[PDB]
Amino acid sequence: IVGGYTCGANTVPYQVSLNSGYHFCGGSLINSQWVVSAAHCYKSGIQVRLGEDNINVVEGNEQFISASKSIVHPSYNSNTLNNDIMLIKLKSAASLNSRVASISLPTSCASAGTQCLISGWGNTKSSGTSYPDVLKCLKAPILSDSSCKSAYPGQITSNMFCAGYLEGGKDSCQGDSGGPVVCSGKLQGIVSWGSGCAQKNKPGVYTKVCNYVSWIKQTIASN
Ligand SMILES: [Ca+2]
Repeated sequence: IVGGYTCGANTVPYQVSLNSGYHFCGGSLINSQWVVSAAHCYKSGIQVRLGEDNINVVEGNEQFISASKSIVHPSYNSNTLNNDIMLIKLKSAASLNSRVASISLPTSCASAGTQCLISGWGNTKSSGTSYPDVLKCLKAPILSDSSCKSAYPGQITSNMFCAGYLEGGKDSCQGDSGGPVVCSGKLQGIVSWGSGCAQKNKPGVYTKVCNYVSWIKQTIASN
């Protein structure tokens, strides 16, 4: 997260860290046994880390649970990043409390202008590299589809939306991918891609979760 603020420990209780010996992507807990992330974060041997603030220090509220199965969307295209979404089943159910909690799925798509919360452990610089150990947060609005398509000609599908600031300076970045975009208490987006981080006229692009609710529910019900 570039241009954000320190969330505060366990103030984003649905945020997860995907760990393969190190943090490599975020995700969101949608019920006691299932996480949603980005398909481009797929790899074998994932351990899901819940209840994290500092990812390098054991602070007392963590739950570390291995994945038993990963399901990448059937129509994911790694070249265009269309359908950049993936489900992960935990080997055992997480214990839900105030600091580890699920985020609701949307019943409606959010409109441009809605303010959302984006969070992650990704790079905090637009030029250079500095990775934080504690969770960072950014408040940002959904941009109009016209502005998004103007920023990224020929690249935006109906399964994506832009959020952030055309002036730049505030954005998601590498290492935030897979993490949540939450608006009015519902999961509306997944951190997917962009051209650099926090550059003028290049906002972040996010998977549009409301298009996938039926697939998520049907997949969870039968796996
Ligand atoms: Ca920790």
